[PDB]
Amino acid sequence: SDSQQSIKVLEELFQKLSVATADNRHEIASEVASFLNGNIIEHDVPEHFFGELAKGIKDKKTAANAMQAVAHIANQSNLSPSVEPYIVQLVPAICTNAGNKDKEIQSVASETLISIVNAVNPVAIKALLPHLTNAIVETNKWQEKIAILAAFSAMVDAAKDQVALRMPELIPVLSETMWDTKKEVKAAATAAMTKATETVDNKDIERFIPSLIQCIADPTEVPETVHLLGATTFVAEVTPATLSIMVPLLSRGLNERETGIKRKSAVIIDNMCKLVEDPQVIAPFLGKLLPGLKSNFATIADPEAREVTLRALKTLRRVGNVGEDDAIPELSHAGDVSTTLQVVNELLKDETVAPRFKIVVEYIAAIGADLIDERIIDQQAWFTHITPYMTIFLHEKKAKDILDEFRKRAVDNIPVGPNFDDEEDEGEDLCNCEFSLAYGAKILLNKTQLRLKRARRYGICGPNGCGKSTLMRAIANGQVDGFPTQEECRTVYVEHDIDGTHSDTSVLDFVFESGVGTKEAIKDKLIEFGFTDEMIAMPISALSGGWKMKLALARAVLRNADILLLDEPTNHLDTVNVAWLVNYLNTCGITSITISHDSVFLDNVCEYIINYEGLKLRKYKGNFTEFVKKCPAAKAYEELSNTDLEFKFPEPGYLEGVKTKQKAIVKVTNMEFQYPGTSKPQITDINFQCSLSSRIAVIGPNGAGKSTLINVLTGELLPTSGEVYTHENCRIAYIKQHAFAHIESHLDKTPSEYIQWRFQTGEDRETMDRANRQINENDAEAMNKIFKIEGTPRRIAGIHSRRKFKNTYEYECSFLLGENIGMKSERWVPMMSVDNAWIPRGELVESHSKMVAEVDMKEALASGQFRPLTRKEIEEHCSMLGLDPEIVSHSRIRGLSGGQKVKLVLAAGTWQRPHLIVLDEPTNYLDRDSLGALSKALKEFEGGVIIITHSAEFTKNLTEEVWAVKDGRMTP
Amino acid sequence: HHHHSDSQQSIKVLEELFQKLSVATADNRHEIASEVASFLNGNIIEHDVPEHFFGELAKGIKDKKTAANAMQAVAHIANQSNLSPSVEPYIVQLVPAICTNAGNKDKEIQSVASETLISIVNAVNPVAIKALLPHLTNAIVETNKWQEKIAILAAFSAMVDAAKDQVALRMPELIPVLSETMWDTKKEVKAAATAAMTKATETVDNKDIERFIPSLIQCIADPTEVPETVHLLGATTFVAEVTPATLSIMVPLLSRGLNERETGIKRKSAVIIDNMCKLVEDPQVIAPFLGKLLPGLKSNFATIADPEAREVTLRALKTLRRVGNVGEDDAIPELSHAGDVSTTLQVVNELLKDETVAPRFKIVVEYIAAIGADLIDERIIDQQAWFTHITPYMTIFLHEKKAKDILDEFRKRAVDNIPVGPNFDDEEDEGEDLCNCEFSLAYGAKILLNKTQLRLKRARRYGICGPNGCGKSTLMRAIANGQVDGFPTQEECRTVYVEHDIDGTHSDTSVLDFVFESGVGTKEAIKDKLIEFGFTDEMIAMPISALSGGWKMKLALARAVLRNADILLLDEPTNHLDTVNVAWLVNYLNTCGITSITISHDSVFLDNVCEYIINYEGLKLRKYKGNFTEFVKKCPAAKAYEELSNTDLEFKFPEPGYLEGVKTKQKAIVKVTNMEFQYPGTSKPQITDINFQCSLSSRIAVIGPNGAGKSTLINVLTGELLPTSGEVYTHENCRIAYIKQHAFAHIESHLDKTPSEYIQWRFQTGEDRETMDRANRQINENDAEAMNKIFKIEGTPRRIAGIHSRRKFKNTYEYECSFLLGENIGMKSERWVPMMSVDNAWIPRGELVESHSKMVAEVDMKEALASGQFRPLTRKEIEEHCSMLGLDPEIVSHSRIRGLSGGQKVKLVLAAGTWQRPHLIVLDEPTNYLDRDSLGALSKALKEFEGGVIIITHSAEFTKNLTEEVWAVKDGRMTPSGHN
Ligand SMILES: Nc1ncnc2c1ncn2[C@@H]1O[C@H](COP(=O)(O)OP(=O)(O)O)[C@@H](O)[C@H]1O
Ligand SMILES: Nc1ncnc2c1ncn2[C@@H]1O[C@H](COP(=O)(O)OP(=O)(O)O)[C@@H](O)[C@H]1O
Repeated sequence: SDSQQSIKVLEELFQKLSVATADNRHEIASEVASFLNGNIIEHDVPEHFFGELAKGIKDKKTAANAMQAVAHIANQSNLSPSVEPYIVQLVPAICTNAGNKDKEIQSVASETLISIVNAVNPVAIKALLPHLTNAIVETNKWQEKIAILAAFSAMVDAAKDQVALRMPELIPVLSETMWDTKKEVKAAATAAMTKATETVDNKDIERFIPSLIQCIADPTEVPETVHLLGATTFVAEVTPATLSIMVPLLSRGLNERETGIKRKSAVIIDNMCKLVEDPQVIAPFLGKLLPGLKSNFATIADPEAREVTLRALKTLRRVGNVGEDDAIPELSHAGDVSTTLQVVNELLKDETVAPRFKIVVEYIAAIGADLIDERIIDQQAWFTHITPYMTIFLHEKKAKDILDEFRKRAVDNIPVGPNFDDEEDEGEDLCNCEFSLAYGAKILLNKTQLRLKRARRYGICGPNGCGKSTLMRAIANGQVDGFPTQEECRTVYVEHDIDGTHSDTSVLDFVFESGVGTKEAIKDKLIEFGFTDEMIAMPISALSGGWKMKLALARAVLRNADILLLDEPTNHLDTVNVAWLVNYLNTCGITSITISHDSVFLDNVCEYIINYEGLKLRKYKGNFTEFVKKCPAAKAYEELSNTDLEFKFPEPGYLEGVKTKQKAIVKVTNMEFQYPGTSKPQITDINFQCSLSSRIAVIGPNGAGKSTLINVLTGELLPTSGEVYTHENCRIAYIKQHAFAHIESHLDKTPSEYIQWRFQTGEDRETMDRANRQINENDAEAMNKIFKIEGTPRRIAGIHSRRKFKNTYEYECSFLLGENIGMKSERWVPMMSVDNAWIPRGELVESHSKMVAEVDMKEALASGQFRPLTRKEIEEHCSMLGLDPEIVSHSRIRGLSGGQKVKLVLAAGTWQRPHLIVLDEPTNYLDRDSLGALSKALKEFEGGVIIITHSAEFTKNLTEEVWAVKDGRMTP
Repeated sequence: HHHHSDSQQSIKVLEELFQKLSVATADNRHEIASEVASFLNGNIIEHDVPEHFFGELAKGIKDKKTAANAMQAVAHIANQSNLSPSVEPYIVQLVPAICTNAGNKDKEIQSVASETLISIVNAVNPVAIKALLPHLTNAIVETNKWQEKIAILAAFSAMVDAAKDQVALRMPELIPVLSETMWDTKKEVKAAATAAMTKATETVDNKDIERFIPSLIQCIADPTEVPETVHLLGATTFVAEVTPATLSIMVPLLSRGLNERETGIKRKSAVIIDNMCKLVEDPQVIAPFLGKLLPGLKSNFATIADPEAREVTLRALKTLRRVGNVGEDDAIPELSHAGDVSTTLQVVNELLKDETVAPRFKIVVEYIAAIGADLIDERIIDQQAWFTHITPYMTIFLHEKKAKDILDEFRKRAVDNIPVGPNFDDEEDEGEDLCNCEFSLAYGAKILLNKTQLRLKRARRYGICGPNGCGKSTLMRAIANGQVDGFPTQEECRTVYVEHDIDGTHSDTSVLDFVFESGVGTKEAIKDKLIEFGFTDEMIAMPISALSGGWKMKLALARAVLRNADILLLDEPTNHLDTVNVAWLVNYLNTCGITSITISHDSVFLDNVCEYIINYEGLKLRKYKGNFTEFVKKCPAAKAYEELSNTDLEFKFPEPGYLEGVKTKQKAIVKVTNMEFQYPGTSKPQITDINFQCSLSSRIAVIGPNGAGKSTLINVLTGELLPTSGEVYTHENCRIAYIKQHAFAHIESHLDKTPSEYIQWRFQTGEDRETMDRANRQINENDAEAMNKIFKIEGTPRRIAGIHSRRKFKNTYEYECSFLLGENIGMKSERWVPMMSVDNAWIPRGELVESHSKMVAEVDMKEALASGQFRPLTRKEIEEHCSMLGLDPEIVSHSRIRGLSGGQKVKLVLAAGTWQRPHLIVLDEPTNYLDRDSLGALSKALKEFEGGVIIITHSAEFTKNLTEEVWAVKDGRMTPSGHN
């Protein structure tokens, strides 16, 4: 009913929109946008509305209006998941409009495509990309190609990790476009190409990227570029993105004319492909290299070029895991949309999914498929991204039971990759053993192998109690079958030496007694290690944790060690000393084997990881983080990374005048909201109060009145009438699932930089200005927006102060008055203080976000409410939410679990220590596990709480007050 | 003069070596080229040049029969680590002829020429670019042979890597040349030109336009893409300062954009021009480009009807006039010619007017003029910097004293031509103004500042700088107490002089009550902030007398927040703060969102915090955009702020590493007996019957005029030349450091690196690349099919499969190699079969380095680790080592070498050279490139060096009371004299 009311409101607004002019177009699009993205319909979609919107887009007369509405609907912080799939479905029609002969329609279309690319869940890339690639390949309108190429570029910044995996399919498309006959298209294709390459993220070839781009544009530079690439010694993994940029150059290298080049190409091919850890990766590229190699291993005289070629060929076959007769293995279809769709259709066979929800099912499949390519398999991650789409037509419990099953089956398709290859790696082995290990009749390792390379740094991992320390002890004592003797390979178990030196003994005589050389030779090295004469002569009993470690490593050098064995080396060590230890290990030139619960340490030191898997040792090239990507079961160990527990929200900020948690800090009276254009208000005669003790639950089915009440409460919509009292400095944290899904656009940052990103302007960009298109950042000219004040045209000269205006802010603005408008003597003259005026935040942010921010910054400081974004403060804050300091300041979000991302997002949401936390349907995307932790945190929250939900089970023992909207009204 | 015997012997040796050279075949070519190179680059001639030799070389390069041989000699002579300034200008003088050969029909001659140009580019003093570049630009523009163009283009590319800073300043001249070349009909030339262009853009020192570089280059190739390309850059937010490199790439595009038909393109062009150019800080930077922007903008303003496009066009025109300092009637400001070679050339010729400079030295004067012109362009003005670069060329035809006296006058006169340069502008930057004052400052009747101005922006960070004692602290105190005329009252602009507050709190008062007694809010409110800040409940309740230095600083800032401070004032805030607390302060100041003014002797702290530098100049305050490092670029005099006392110039060399079996400083660690060296092809050995010893107490002076014998003796002593006969004993682990002027000048190729990175670069392979293998080309990095070098051992052709160990051999090293035996060499069945250990053989280092450097470095590395002599390149040790040589730790790991003064660069190079803690230091003519101040410090450091010292000098003055042992070569013989 209140839901059926929504359908009507959408009709009135759409009726006004179709009539809209270039003058009022943005005003109504905004209304449609703010209303459509809220909780307005109960388990269904405004089918008729989307139908009219679709139709309107295809008609000249309304193309601009309909599309401009989409751009507003598809803003960066408020696109509702209940709407998202229906917006993406319009991209095709919109691409066509990007090729229209009419300038206005063509421009709005181009604009709308960028808006959509920046608004969708980045993980849903597989539902959007095909529309853009299909379009640019099949169109003959050059302006359309340029608009789609621009949308490709915007996507690189919006979903970098997701795009990276699509590179092998995207690069050839951009390459082909670079050869378009239209010069403008050539120019645009080259630019998008340069943009797309930002996803390679490979230090080894980075500096040659512009040289590869040029080659795509002109083959004649291939020899020149091959000659230019020969020396690149690869270190970092060779990803799909690396190949889509390398192979085409090489392929043309092989089929070159001169023997030298053919040879060079092979070297590069060889050198690069051996670094391909997964066969599925090189699979789609094999066909562009193998033939060129076979043709060469049988057409070039010189026995040098041949040997090279063969080596490459052999590498390709090994790495490619090719089969007999040069047959490329059958690619896995775990990440194919076609596959995940079959799984979801199958799981929905006994559910009657109406026609209008089919598009959603496809979206779900698309998201599921992408999560598989990104190897995101934990339960919370899936609930975070797909559940919200499913409740569009299914009930939460059914959706969740079905979802959990969908992920289990989708995950099982993930192919089991092979193991490292003991043969190839570089260098004289320090040891190469086949052995078993038993500790007190207990088998720790059976018929396993251990090969260590000189100057290489290794880390040993495994489930707690698997025998990590015992193996190390074994290596230290030479109790591994086949291990070299101490004379052949000197091992030093750092800090684990036992002796009988008196606590009186001097540091000098302590080392001397070890029979490691003369006292002169000892002082020499100790000094070189940072020791002073005073320390060398002092009693060992006085050395600190840092100096004992340094002392031990100094002894290692004098002992001429070949392998340094360390066990929890960062224990009792402060940050400067850990940093010192990291630097020393990376530069001492000696092999080291480490066991540490500090993943950050392991990442900074290890080049390889030796993991316990059953009673076998399995090698993995890379640090701990790389290790985890290749071995999921590692995320369940006892490393600093895997540590996850429950959380607590911060204490709200101090408020003067509030002595009792029952005093109202927010009180609204006779409040009413009515969209301009609607027949009657969505909510009226509203009255309510909030306090630090509030425990309110906004219950009921989605509808016009319930959502609008929410939108006025959270600051999105400005009440059309009524009084709003807000205690100075009162802050509200609005928690939506949008932030939880969209954090996937920031996997490249540390939790800390993410929090800095969200509060860049001083306010939460995720929730502030949800009613505005905030895509305006490159608007040098959009700053010339004209404001109409007292009947005169004006431009903003400055913004000086701020003050509360109901449920938002107003800003004092100084102006420039427009004179002789339209004439050759037009000018904008600065006005006097007297003519300054207060202008609502909503009318300023789109064109002057920077000035608004500078002003918000001042007011925050002037009122003592500003919290600095220091690493220390962020770490402290994140600790309360269950995140570890080292991981927050040094680890990339990419390595966090769904649950950890939940903590990070809650931390980011509560960073300003709000007095009122408003949660928007938290059970819609959080599993029982996360719901539990959140429940406790909300019970203990020292500030007010307002939970919007349908789940009564979640509200019991948590809330006590109830808000329910009936016929545009309600009573607390 | 007086005829110099050993010196005349050198002329004779070169003649014999040239005779052998002109006869060499592609087989033995490299062997004698190497001989000519190692000899020519030594101290062989006393104040003159082997004139006839250079004439023969030039005549040989122009002759088909001998072009290959002669150019290959030039190639070996121009190696990356041993090209002598005595020869350098005569080598560059041969470039035009070498270019012509790069376009020769003959396959061999053309190839050798191409290779030689690269060698020369990589061998010259980067600072002498203006002497080499013109040869290359002129050659590529007048030649019609396409292979010659490809070779020169390759040379420009190598230039970018060998002298990046110097090339960046040359971009406005280079880019147009590369662009024309891209329009060459020949398809291989267009590709090569485009590649060179792509390489040149690397001189753009920022990322503002990275994603558009390939588009801009493509645009130059196809100007019809200008309109669309202009549409693409519209979205560029220029942040970094606009330099000559950025302008050279942007202006041609914008200039065409302005002349385009569509009003939309004329408008977009203006917008980009406006945004980019208001980031120009020196009008001389944009002056040569104004003529390509002003007329178009003027024409567009008169032609366009649309008011928006008109306003945009007019706005860009006003920015151009402001930033370009354009005068009346839109006159482009007079171009300073301070950096023109013709300007510095006129200066030196005038200073040399009473000196008779022979025709054969004309090329050197011109070379000296080029170098000076570049020092000025790079704003390198200190005395030591000029002595490092120029003195060595001057002593080719002048005595050291006369050279140094003229050189110092040359520098002063040249530097004096550097233009004034208007102050810097804050207005268009981002901030509301906290203040804007016109004032004077007097302290006890002493004038600190006279009629100057001070404008501070809200939320902006400033650093105050100026010579010691100029008044920085008084100004700050003045600001805090509102004693600067027109400064806002406390109510309008609250300032907090961090940690300089005075009150009467008991040492008993708790932290909470301390803050509370200041009347800054209730106790509840205060507790809320302190906790938010990081204070625990325990600390909030404890006595203030209990806080550490770090928490007092943190408390002080917290109190500033409770007082709602608009401006924070900090005076030497890093004092009494460990690195963790200093890092915390930096972070806080950068994120507190409040304006801050800092005074600090730690330029590194200023670089991490400041956005602007307010500098005391005379009795005026001058503002500069950027942090300290950027400040020093616009104000080079600022590199002498911690100079005032003679003590900051001193340094000490490290203690040589421990050696077993050496219990006295007289114990010989190096002993040579019956030693002789004779170049193959000469009529008689250069030195013979040589005997000598070196110990940790050696204090030797290798005296005498330059010559064949003296130079060869040194070349054997330092390891470059393997003795032809005689015995050499070297104590195990004995290390020698050879300090040559070459390293001091060539560091200008690493201005981008921090001192720490520079040192890591020099010892990347565990050995010093500046002095090791000076007799080898060693420029083989992309040596992949040259590792397929065939070694003839025991009459059988072999390839190296691996190198396994090292052992001492005379004055160098031998390496145990395993081989691949060649079978059916030539046939289709040819193969390289690995041999057994029994066939391994010891091969001298000199024969392996050019083709197997990586493998050799891996062996040297293992021997260093096994002998326990290895020194890890950790930040801590590198800092500890550089501090001994008088360099600050913070500067060594965080500051770019570009910001160091000439005297500081000297400490750094000395630091690099003695990094491995040698037992002997051999200095090659130190007085030739060091000024009085550096010499004094060096003399003291040598006197205290706990290892041996060997000084190759002509100065009896510098050795008096330093050395007592004497080595003087006479007729190929030398017997040590003096005492120890
Ligand atoms: N149109 C919609 N699109 C997406 N989710 C919706 C929609 N309508 C309701 N939901 C979600 O339905 C969830 C509750 O489902 P459930 O309790 O099973 O059904 P009901 O609320 O009718 O008892 C809530 O989390 C709510 O967010
Ligand atoms: N041919 C040369 N080229 C460059 N420098 C030279 C040459 N010959 C000598 N010098 C330099 O001359 C410098 C000063 O010598 P000086 O003392 O003036 O003359 P002399 O040593 O003959 O008494 C020495 O540092 C020496 O390195």
